[PDB]
Amino acid sequence: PTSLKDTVKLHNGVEMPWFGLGVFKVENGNEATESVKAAIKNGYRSIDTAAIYKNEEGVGIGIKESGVAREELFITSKVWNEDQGYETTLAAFEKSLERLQLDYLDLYLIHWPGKDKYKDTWRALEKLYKDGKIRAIGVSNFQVHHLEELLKDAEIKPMVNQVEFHPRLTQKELRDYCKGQGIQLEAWSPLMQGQLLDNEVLTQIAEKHNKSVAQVILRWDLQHGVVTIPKSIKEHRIIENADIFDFELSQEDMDKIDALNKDERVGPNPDELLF
Amino acid sequence: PTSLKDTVKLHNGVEMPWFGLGVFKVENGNEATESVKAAIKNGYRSIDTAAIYKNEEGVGIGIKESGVAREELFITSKVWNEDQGYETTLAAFEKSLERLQLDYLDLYLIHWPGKDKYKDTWRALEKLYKDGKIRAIGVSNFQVHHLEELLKDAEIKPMVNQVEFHPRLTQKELRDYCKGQGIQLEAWSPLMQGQLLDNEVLTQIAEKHNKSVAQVILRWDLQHGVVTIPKSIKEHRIIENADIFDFELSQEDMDKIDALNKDERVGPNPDELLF
Ligand SMILES: NC(=O)C1=CN([C@@H]2O[C@H](COP(=O)(O)OP(=O)(O)OC[C@H]3O[C@@H](n4cnc5c(N)ncnc54)[C@H](OP(=O)(O)O)[C@@H]3O)[C@@H](O)[C@H]2O)C=CC1
Ligand SMILES: NC(=O)C1=CN([C@@H]2O[C@H](COP(=O)(O)OP(=O)(O)OC[C@H]3O[C@@H](n4cnc5c(N)ncnc54)[C@H](OP(=O)(O)O)[C@@H]3O)[C@@H](O)[C@H]2O)C=CC1
Repeated sequence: PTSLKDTVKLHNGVEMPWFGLGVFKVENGNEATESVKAAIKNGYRSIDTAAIYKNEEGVGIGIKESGVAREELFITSKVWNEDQGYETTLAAFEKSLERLQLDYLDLYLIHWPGKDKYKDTWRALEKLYKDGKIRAIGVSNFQVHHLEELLKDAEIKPMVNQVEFHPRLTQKELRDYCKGQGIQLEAWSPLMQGQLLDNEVLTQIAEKHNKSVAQVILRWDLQHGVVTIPKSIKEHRIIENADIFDFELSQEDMDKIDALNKDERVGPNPDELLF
Repeated sequence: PTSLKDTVKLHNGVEMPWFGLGVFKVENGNEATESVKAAIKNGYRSIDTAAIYKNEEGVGIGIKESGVAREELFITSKVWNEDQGYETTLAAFEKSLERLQLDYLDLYLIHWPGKDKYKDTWRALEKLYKDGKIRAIGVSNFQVHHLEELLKDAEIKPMVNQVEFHPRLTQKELRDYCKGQGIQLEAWSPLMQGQLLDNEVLTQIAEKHNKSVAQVILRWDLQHGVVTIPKSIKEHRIIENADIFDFELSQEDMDKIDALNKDERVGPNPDELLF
């Protein structure tokens, strides 16, 4: 990828922008509205939200007050754990549309696997897909197991798997499984919620390039072929974060970053989050 | 208790109405606002919401629109999982106050224990309690061990433990432990989210008494000395639900209902939901 507009093709030929804005822990109304606006105005073409983020309304208002045609925009949201099941997901989806002021979503993800209800929730996604309400359907926080089990009974293969991904948790096993299945990986907490931006191995590599630690990580994502969705509520970081198409990491750098892995999570394990 | 006004004394001498409005899955603004003031217009003096419900603004609005004195109302909210940690709990609590339009909460709860972050989530509750911004502090979906564990380092013991409780799930053990610890049990999902309203055994007992199953269940919560907070978005259900003070269940009835128990949940198990 050479710019912000750049796209990855999903197994159904839907072009998902390689880069995005996540809006988790961002507050409803103006914070979310302004962040969405600032990102779009600076060229982001991809927003990632969730029902549980509480901010679909402010995101939906950013989109509109943004000034870019809806169809040039790729909007994602997720069904929450509590609405899992066939009928309750259908209904959960429509509430997301209505808060978002959208007629369709570009991606809709199951938030978490959990225990029992995700196969029926998938059936619900598939139907919305067929009804033409969602352009792409996918999954979030799924292990190779869940995916194996999903696939027994799926009519549509998931297009995206959005998992926590960063130097500290590099997802080697799931990456190989997912690329072999034409399921695109997407990185959540790509910045490890900020916890890596003092990392000395990363700061030496940022130094060399004249870049921030956040940029390096973000470029590392791109060179591994993982869609990314960093979050910020500060406009200069939103710009700082997209400013990565003017340098590359060498194989040398890439492996060093990879040598940071502790298989280490700052958010829930999908195998421990059971409802 | 003999009326809607009736209260239980928590171990710090705070008086919590036995009966409340639960507001889970009720929509922000008009729906919330209207639910609340229909309840208050009919004598309810306790409302239970949470940060993660995201009707806290419509609740606060309905509180003020009802016209009743702050001091006569009992408002409960909860710190969500995503925001546990000492600093984030203080912050998350100021957010609940702000959008509730309250100066203090009557009760603030740890929503779920999870895995790691509850003990110092608690330190944050305690601090706010000493700053006199919360009249009572407590906990939700804690098991005997979470509580043993909390108590090893607490300066203040939980005054309320809010857990899922209904004939399918009669929380026998946990009730003995809280009773002995001076920790007030409170029932969430009291009607099992509507699942039992059609139960055969509760039906013959309702019929005999000239009440609905929902009332029978509700009277059963009280005769067990559990605070209860049924949810309805329908003003007639709200009124019905509180109309439980003019009849009583015998020892036969109580034991019959009790015998329903299947250790059966409609919501997550606290021991499984591991964030
Ligand atoms: N599918 C799922 O279950 C999950 C999905 N996600 C998705 O992933 C997205 C991003 O992950 P997220 O958890 O938000 O965290 P990130 O890893 O992207 O990091 C965000 C934190 O780092 C800071 N930060 C961002 N940019 C910079 C910068 N360049 N320099 C210094 N600090 C910076 C931010 O502060 P500040 O805002 O002040 O700038 C913020 O506090 C979420 O918004 C969400 O959409 C996240 C968790 C789970
Ligand atoms: N701490 C925690 O994790 C949790 C806390 N809670 C709290 O407890 C409260 C209880 O709500 P919840 O537990 O979800 O639901 P309940 O067990 O109170 O029952 C809610 C369901 O019963 C329905 N209902 C159907 N018929 C009747 C009737 N005949 N009379 C009265 N109600 C009827 C309501 O429909 P309708 O509204 O359309 O009338 C709704 O679908 C919550 O609202 C929340 O405050 C809930 C869950 C977890």
